[PDB]
Amino acid sequence: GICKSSDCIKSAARLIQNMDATTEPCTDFFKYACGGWLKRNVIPETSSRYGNFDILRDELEVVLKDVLQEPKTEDIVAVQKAKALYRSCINESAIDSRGGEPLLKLLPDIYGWPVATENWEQKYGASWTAEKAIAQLNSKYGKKVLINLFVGTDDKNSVNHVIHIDQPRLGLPSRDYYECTGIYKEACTAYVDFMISVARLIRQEERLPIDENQLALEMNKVMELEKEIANATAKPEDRNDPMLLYNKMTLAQIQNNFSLEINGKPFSWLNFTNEIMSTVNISITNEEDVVVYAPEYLTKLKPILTKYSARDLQNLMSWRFIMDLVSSLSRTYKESRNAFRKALYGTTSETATWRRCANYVNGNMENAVGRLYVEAAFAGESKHVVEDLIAQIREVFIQTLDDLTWMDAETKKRAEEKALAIKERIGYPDDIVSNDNKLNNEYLELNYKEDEYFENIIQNLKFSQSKQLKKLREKVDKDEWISGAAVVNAFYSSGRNQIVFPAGILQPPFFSAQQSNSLNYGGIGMVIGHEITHGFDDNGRNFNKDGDLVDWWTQQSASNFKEQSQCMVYQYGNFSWDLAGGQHLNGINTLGENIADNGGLGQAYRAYQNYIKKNGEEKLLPGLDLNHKQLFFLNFAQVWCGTYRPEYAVNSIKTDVHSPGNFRIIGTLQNSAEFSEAFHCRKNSYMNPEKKCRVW
Amino acid sequence: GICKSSDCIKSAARLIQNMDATTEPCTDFFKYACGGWLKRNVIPETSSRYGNFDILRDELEVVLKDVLQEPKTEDIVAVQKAKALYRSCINESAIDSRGGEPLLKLLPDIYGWPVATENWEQKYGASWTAEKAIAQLNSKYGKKVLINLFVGTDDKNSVNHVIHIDQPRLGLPSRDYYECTGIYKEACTAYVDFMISVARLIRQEERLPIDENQLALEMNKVMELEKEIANATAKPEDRNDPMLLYNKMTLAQIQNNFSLEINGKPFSWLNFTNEIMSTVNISITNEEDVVVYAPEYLTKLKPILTKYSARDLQNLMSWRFIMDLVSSLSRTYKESRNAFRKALYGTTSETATWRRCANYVNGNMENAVGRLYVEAAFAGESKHVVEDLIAQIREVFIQTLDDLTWMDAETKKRAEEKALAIKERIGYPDDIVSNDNKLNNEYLELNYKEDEYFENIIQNLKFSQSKQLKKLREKVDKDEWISGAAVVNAFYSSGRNQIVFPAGILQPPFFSAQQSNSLNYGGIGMVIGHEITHGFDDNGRNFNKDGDLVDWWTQQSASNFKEQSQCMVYQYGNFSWDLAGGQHLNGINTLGENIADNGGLGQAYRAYQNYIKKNGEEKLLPGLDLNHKQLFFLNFAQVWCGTYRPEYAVNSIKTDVHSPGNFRIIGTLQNSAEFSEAFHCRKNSYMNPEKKCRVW
Ligand SMILES: CCC[C@H](CC1(C(=O)N[C@H](Cc2ncc(-c3ccccc3)o2)C(=O)O)CCCC1)C(=O)O
Ligand SMILES: CCC[C@H](CC1(C(=O)N[C@H](Cc2ncc(-c3ccccc3)o2)C(=O)O)CCCC1)C(=O)O
Ligand SMILES: [Zn+2]
Ligand SMILES: [Zn+2]
Repeated sequence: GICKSSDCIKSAARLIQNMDATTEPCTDFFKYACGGWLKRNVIPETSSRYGNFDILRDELEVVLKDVLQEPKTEDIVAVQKAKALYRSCINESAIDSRGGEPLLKLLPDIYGWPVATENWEQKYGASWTAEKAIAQLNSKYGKKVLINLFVGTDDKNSVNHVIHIDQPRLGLPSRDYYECTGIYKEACTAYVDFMISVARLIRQEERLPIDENQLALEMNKVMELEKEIANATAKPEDRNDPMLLYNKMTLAQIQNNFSLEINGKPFSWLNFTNEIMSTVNISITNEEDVVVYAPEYLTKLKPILTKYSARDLQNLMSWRFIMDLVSSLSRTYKESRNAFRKALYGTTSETATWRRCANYVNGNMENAVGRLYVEAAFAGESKHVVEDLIAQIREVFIQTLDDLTWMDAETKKRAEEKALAIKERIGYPDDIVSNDNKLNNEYLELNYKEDEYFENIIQNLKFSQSKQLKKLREKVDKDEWISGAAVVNAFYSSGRNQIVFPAGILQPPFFSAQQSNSLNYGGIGMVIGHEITHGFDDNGRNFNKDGDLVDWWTQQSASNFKEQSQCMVYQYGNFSWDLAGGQHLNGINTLGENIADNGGLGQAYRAYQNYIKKNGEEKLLPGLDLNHKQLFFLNFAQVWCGTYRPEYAVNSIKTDVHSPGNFRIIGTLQNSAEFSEAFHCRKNSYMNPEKKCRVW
Repeated sequence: GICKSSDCIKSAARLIQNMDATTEPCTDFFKYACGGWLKRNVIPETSSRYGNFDILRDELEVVLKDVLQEPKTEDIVAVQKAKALYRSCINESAIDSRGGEPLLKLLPDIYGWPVATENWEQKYGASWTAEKAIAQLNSKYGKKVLINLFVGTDDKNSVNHVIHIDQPRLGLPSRDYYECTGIYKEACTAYVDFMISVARLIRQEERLPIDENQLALEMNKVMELEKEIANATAKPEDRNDPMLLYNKMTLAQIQNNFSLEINGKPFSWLNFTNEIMSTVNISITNEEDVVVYAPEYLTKLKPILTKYSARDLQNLMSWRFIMDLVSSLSRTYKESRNAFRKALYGTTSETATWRRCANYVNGNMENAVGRLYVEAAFAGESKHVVEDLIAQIREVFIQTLDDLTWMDAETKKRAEEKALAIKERIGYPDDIVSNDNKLNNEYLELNYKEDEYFENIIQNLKFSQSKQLKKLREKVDKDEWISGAAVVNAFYSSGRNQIVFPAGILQPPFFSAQQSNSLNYGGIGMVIGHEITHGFDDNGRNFNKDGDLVDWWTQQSASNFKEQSQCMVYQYGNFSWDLAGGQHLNGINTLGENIADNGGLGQAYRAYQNYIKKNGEEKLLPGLDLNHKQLFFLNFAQVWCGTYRPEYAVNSIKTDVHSPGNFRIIGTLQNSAEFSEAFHCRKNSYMNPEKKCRVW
C-alpha cells in the first residue's frame, strides 16, 4: 500500500532530509519539520534570510538567466528589449568606465545636491521652490520625498483613480531606527557615513575641495531633519483601519486645513499638484478630490519645515534619490553602500550581477520576462488542476460560514457574496504568449542602449511614473494582473477583489499534479486559503465584492471580528524572537497575515478531508512513518523552513507584516485541534495550548 | 521486489534529480548521468568549478564552522588553539585596523622589496647575498624562489630524508602562461598590474613618492625575469619518469656541475644550504648527498642570472612572498588581488570569511580539526565496512593479475608483493581522539593571539618549515597519515606504499552502510581501486612494496606497460575541451590518473560481481527503471557531476593531472565492455568504440 512513483520518492526524500525525527512534534513543530534543513544550511553571504522561499527564488533566477542571455532569431521586439536591458545591466566594464558621470549629469535636473555643489544658493536657491523641487523628484523619477503624492485606485470607487497624499518612506527601514540607540546605532552611523562617502566621491570627481568637518556638519543636519520627519510619521498600528485612513478632501480644503511654510513662502498645494500633473498634461483645479492618508503627519510637518532652509531640505531630498542610484554606478560608488547594507541586512556581499540584472529586467518587463519563463518552466496542465483546487477552497470558505457562531445570518450572506465574486488568476495571462502586438505596445516607448545602463534605469523610472500619472482620468482595467508570472509568491488585491497564483509558486513543495494531495493541500491549498482569507482580514473585510471601501458588517459581527482577532494579537505579541534579540513580535502589525495563515490552513485541511471522503485514502509515502494527515502538516511547515540574519531579523520585526516563518508554523498549529489530533499531542504541550484562537 | 527504506529513497531521489533520461546513455553518458544537475545549477561567484566534490566540500566547511565557533569547557589545549586561530582569522575589524602594517614590519627581514623601498642598494644591497636572500625566504617562511631546496623522503631509501634541489613554482599557474598571448594575455596583464597595485599601496602607506612610470618599468622587469625562469623550467612531460628525475649528487659535484654567478659573485651551494639548515642547527659538508630533480634547469639558470642585478632578483623574490600575504591584510590589500584571481579562476568574489578560516585552521591543525570533525560527523561502524571493501578490492587487483596477458609470471609475482604490502588508512587515526598529550604536544610550540592574525599565519609558516627541515637526520615515521580526516578526497603515497580514505569522503554518494552496494562499489569502491591502481601507474609502478624507487619490472613487461598505456595517451589527448576553448587534454600529463580511473572502476565492478555471486541480487531502487549493474555506472558517473569556469578550465588543462570530470566519465566508460553490456550499447556508438584501452 506504498507509492513508488519517481515524483513520490522525490517528495519523500525532501520531507525526510528537511525534518528532525529526534525532536518531539508536540514540543516544537518548527524544529521537527525543519531541524534537518537548519543543521545542513548556513545563510549565504549575499542573503538576509534563507529557506524554502529564497531557495525557489534563487532557482527561478537560474531560469531567467537562461532565457535572457541568449538572443534568438524569431524574438519579438518586446523580447529583444528585455535581453538588451539584461545585456546593458551585466556589462560592468562599460558601467565602471563612466564612474559617477551619469549621476553628475543628473544632479542639475533635481536642483542639485547642496553638499556636493559649490555656491548652491546662487546656482539653485534663486529659482528653488519646494513645490518645484519635490514635484521634479516625484514626476520624473518616482522619488517621493517630504510629501508623498501619487495616483492610485479610489478605495471608495474601484473603477476610478484619485490623487492620494501620504507621509513619505524614510531612508532607514522604519521610523523606529531614528532612536539611533542600541540595536539601531550601527544603522544610523552607517547611514550618515554613507551620505558622507557619496558626497566625498562626488566632490572628488567634480574636482572640489573636501572639508571632512563640513561634510559631517551638513550630513548630520540631514539625519537631524529625517529624525523629525520620522517622528511626525504615523505608526503602522495607527494606519490599520482603512475606514479611518480614508479622508476625501478637495485641494481647497487641503490648502485651508494643511498650510505649510517652506523657505518662508508659503506652500501652494495647487502649484505642487499641477507641477506633478503637467508632466502628463493634466490640469488640476482647487475643486480636485484628493484622498489624504496622513492628515496628522501634514499638521505635524508645518512646525518642522519652518525650521529648515531650502539648502537643508534639498540635502535630504537629493540624498534620498542618490542613495538609490549609487548601486547603478561604478564599483567605487557601489562600495560606498557596504556598511549600510550590512547594518540593515547583515550581508557582507552583493548578489551575483547576473542575478540582480535578471531581477531588475523581470521587475521592469514582467510580461516579456513572464512569457519567457512560462515557455521554459511552466506546464499549462497545472493551470487546470490549480483552478479546481481554488474552486474547492472557495467552497470550503462558504461552507464554514454556517459553522461560524460569531457572525449573524445577514453578515454571513454578504461574506458569501464577497467570496463568490473573488476573481482568480492562475499561472500567467494567456495574452503574454498569444498576443505579440499587445506585448510589443506595452514597451513601445522604451528604447534601450546596450552601453547605457544608467540611462536605461532612468528611462524606466520616468516611464513607470508617466504610466501611473496618466491613469488619473482613466478607469481601472479589470483585465490587469497584480503580478508577473516569474514570481515565487501569491497575492490578494482588496480593490480588485482578486487572488493571484503566478506560475513561479506552482511547483514543489507547494504543488505538483504528480505529488500526493496531502502535500498539495498543505502547500498550495494553504496558500490559496491565505489569499482568500485576506479578503476577510482586519483590512480586507472593509471592502465589498467590487473592491469598494464600504461597511457590510453589522455592528455586532464587526465587534465580534475584533473580539475573535484580539486573541491572535495576544498570542503572536507573546512570541519572543531570539534572532531579533529577544524582542516580541508586533501582534497588531502581523494580525492580517496571522488571520490569513490560520484561516488558510484550516480551509485547506477541510478541503483535503472532503477530498478523502469523496476519493478514499492515498497511497502512503515510502520511508516515512507518517500517515497523510500528518504529511499535510509536515508539508505546510516545510513551506516555512528558513532562518534570518540578526540584523535582518531586527528589520523585519519592524517592517514586515508577516510573522517570521517559525512563528507562522508554531502560532497556526497551536490554534489547530486537527494538528494535535493528527500528532496525538498531549493537553497543554507546547504545540497544544488549551486556548485556541479562531476567526476564519 | 523494491526497497522502501529511508536511505534507498534518498539515494534514488538524488540519482533521479541529477540524471537526464531524455539523453541516450550510449550517445553521451555525462549528459545522461549529470544533465539534470547541470540544468539546475550555476557555478557560484566564489567558485572556479562546481559539482559533487565541491558541494560536499562546502557542506564539510559547515560542520567545521559548527565545531570551531563555540568554545567548550572541557576543550583540550590543542582544541582551544584551533578555535583561537579561527577567531583571530574571522575578526576582519581587527585585521582591517592594522592595514599593511604587519607586512611593513616583515619586509626588512626578507632584504625588503626594492620597488617599495627608498635607496634599496644602500639599505639592503650592501649586505645582500643570493645565498642569504633565497635562504631567508626558504627557511623562515617556506617560500621557495629561484632555487627550490627542500627536505624530503629519499625516493631510493623510504626510511630516510634527503635534501632535494628542484626548479621553483612560478607566480602564474604554469610555464605556459608566460607566452602572455591570447588565452594568457589577461592573466599576464592582471599579474603585472597586481605587482604595481601592491607596490603602490606600500609606497602610499610608507609616505613615499609614487612615480607610476618607474613602477611599471620595475614590475615589467620582474615579469621579464620570471618569463626567462619559466622557459628554463622543464615541462611536466619531461618530469614523469621518476627514475630519470632521480639524480643523487654530493654538494661538491653540485658546486662543480652547476655553477651560478649571481650579483657577479659566484654562488656557494655550501653557504646556501648551511644558511637554510642552521635555522634548525644542522651542519652540512660538501660530502652531503642531494637529490637534484632539475639539473637542466640549473644549467639554463646560469646565463639567465648573470644578466640581472641583486635589485632585479629581490624584486621578484619578495613579490612571490608578498603576493601570498596580501589576502591576510586589510580590505585595501585584499582588493588589489581582484583582477588576478578572476583571470586565473573566473571568480568575481572571495569565499565567505568563515569558510576561508575553517579551511585555513583545518589545513594547519589537521589532527585537532579532524578530531572535532569525526566526533560531530563520523560514525565508527563505517570504518569496519570500508576496511572490508578494501580487502575485497585488493583481492580483485591480485586475481586480475592472472588474466593480464601483457605481463610475465615474474613481474606478476612482484605486483602481488606490492599489492599485499599496501598500507590502508580508513577514516581517522584513533590517536587524535584517544591521546590528548600527543595531540597537545604536536602544537606545543604554537601560541596564538586572537587580535594578531598575520603573526598567527607567520608563526605557522616558520613552524611547518622548522618541522620539515628538522626531519633531515630523522627517520620516516611509519605511523604518519598523509591526510587529515576532515578532507573530501582520497590519496596514495608511493614512498609509504599507502592508500588513505579520510572520514570526509566516506559519505553519500560514495558510501553509506545503508545505501545499495551497487552505489557503494560504483562510488567508494571505484575510489579504493583508483588509489590501489596509483601504486601501479606510470609513476607508482617504479616503487616497490617498501616505497623505494627500484626496478621490479622485466624489460618486456615494462615495454608492454608503456605499449598498453600509449592507447590512453591517444584516447584522452584526442578529447577536445569546449570550456578550455576547444583545447585538447594533455594525454601524457593526465595518464597516471586515467590509468587509475579505468583500473579502479574495473576492479570495483568485478568486486561488485563477486558480491552478487556470493550474496544474490539486491532489491531494486524505487522510481528508477534501472537494474543494479546500471546503477553501479550511474553512481560512478554522478561522483563526477560538475562544470568549470572558462578561465579555470584554461588553468586546469595545464596544471591538473586529472582529466575534467566529464572526460573521466566518457573515457572510462568508452573502454568498459561491462558498461556497454549493462546499457546495451550498439557497436561504434559514441560510448562504445571498437578499440578499448586497458592496462589494469
Ligand atoms: C505581498 C505579500 C505576499 C504574501 C504571499 C505569501 C507570503 O507570505 N510570501 C512570502 C514568504 C517568504 N519569503 C521568505 C520567507 C521565509 C524566509 C526564512 C524563513 C521562513 C520564511 O517567506 C512573504 O512575503 O512573507 C503568503 C503565503 C505564502 C506566500 C501574502 O499574501 O502575504
Ligand atoms: C591529490 C590527488 C587526490 C586524488 C583523489 C581523487 C580525485 O580525483 N579527487 C579530486 C576530485 C574533484 N575535485 C573537484 C572535482 C570536479 C569538479 C567539477 C566537475 C567534475 C569534478 O573533482 C581531484 O583532485 O581531482 C581520485 C578519485 C576521487 C578522489 C587522487 O587520487 O588523484
Ligand atoms: Zn498574506
Ligand atoms: Zn588519482
